[PDB]
Amino acid sequence: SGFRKMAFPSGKVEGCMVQVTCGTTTLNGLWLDDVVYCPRHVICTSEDMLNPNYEDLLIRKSNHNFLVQAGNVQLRVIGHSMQNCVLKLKVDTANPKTPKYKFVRIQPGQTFSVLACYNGSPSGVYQCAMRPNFTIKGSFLNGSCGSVGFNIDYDCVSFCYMHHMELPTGVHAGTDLEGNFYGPFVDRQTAQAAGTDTTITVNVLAWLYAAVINGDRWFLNRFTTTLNDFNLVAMKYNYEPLTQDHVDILGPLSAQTGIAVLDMCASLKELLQNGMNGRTILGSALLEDEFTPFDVVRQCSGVT
Amino acid sequence: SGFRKMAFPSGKVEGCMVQVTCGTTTLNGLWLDDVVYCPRHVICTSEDMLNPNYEDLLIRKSNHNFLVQAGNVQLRVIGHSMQNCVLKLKVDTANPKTPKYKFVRIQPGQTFSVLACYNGSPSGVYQCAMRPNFTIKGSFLNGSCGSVGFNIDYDCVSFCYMHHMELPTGVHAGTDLEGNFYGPFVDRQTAQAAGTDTTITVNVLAWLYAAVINGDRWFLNRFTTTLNDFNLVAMKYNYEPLTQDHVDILGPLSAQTGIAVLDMCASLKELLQNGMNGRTILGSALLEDEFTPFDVVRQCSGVT
Ligand SMILES: COc1ccc(Br)cc1[C@@H](N)C(=O)Nc1cnccc1C
Ligand SMILES: COc1ccc(Br)cc1[C@@H](N)C(=O)Nc1cnccc1C
Repeated sequence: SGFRKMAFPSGKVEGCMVQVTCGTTTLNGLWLDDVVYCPRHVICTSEDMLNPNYEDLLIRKSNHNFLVQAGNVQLRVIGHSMQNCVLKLKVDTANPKTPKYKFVRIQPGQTFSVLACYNGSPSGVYQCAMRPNFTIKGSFLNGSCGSVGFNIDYDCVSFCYMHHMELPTGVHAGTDLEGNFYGPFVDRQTAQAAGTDTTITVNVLAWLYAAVINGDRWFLNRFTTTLNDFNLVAMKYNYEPLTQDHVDILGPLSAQTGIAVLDMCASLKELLQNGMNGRTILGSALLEDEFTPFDVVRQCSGVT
Repeated sequence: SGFRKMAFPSGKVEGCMVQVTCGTTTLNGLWLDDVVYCPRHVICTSEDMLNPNYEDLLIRKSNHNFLVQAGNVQLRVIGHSMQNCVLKLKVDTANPKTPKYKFVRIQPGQTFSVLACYNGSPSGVYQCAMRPNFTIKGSFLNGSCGSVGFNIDYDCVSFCYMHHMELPTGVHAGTDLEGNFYGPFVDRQTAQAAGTDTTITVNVLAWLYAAVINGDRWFLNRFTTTLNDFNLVAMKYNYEPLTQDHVDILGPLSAQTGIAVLDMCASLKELLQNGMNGRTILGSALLEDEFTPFDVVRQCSGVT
């Protein structure tokens, strides 16, 4: 009973968080095995951020300039390199708390948990989605850079995001753990505006299935539709076009509830056209799009 | 930038979760020092739950009947006792992962994080509030009993909740860590309906302050009100009456934003009377009440 925006337990990730300082800049790092990963802008001054030449700024830095502290103990830096927009600091000690891990580059629409940190210390955990415009709507303040996003498959942590910056619009941009930005963003204090933030249709449908499972059924109607007809409506409302791949991914939820995917689409179509009329669905007055079909099945089945 | 429903990092609590089995019933336990705490209904069969005599059911149980497993290792039970609606299983090994902890009985309106578990394994973490009717709107399935709610003050974990049951209404009831239920609920499969779920006014105001801090200011108006006038409106909308204590707790947010508490009340009064007119506040289309004034300051200041 009940449906919440649930994050993965963060313990495995808390054991990897460190503080990295270079000059007067302090941010978070991720310590996995004998490498600490962090945003390369740790080498910048606030003056440098307008147009930094990272290769040139990095020439003036040695191993002893990167101060890495895991809790209250100092790690010895024996190597450093830049990979895309991240620095990799080789330390002389493997993190004894290193979980089983992978680095993944997620697709827009996929969700993940963020462990927001400041000065190497965890402050909170929340659930996110990579928006279709490759931004994330996070909760980050100055000093949160280097905080990571991840998913957990039983004992394996798949790191998918590292926080780098906030756009002047209040949304967030960052990289995968290879240092490649999601979207067109660059690690520079320049005019960067995000594209259209479209709604993740397959996630809204998954959340409608979660609502039916939990007893919120008022929006179910007597109608059906086709993918092409639904997509005419999805386009008008800045919703992602629904494909056969999305329908197939919703198959298990359709089977569990007995509500055909296209009938759920017709319910969604009427909700777009008429709104909620002051009603709520799973305690929300808007259509939620940050639960994937996998998230709904996981939460509705009790996977640990 | 940004404002999210953020939970505390769960690592310190994950290290305390164990599985407790008695007969054919398995649920979660909390292992702190050499004691495992769990709901007393672990001694019941599904037949017993209609009207259980816990003292009588417990007479037929010995230490060796409580199977406690921490991950994959078995804990040896050397004593058991019932305190209100919880069992305390004395084990021969202190949990090496026991954090600094306290047991607190929270007030309605206060928020906390829940680490939902099944079979002693964490599945997710989310943020809750103790409703004014003493229920929590959680996300729990069969096997989640014994999952706990907590707050963290730097290194100290204050456990405030242990999950015991779901009401036929889909909301949740449980106890503090002394085994006393929040509200009038009893651990019996009987007709238990929750009282009026009123809105936590002081939390809605705190969240309006969080919105102004983050740039969502459309709802600010040219009006002010008085506590008595505001409370006439709060009563009509099933909002908690606002007291001078609530105004005082909002003092730091009022000071940070320069918006007097009673002016924010007048903004809230117009939002109640007119609705949002299809607009959103911090990505919500309803007035959020599960952030306390302490939560807003913590999130808006970056406390770790
Ligand atoms: C002004 O700081 C930057 C400018 C450009 C870049 Br690349 C990076 C920063 C960085 N020092 C920072 O702290 N970023 C950030 C991210 N999320 C939330 C808040 C803030 C401010
Ligand atoms: C039917 O189970 C009970 C009846 C009464 C009581 Br006291 C306790 C239970 C318990 N066996 C249970 O699993 N509870 C529960 C809690 N949250 C979500 C889901 C469920 C079912």
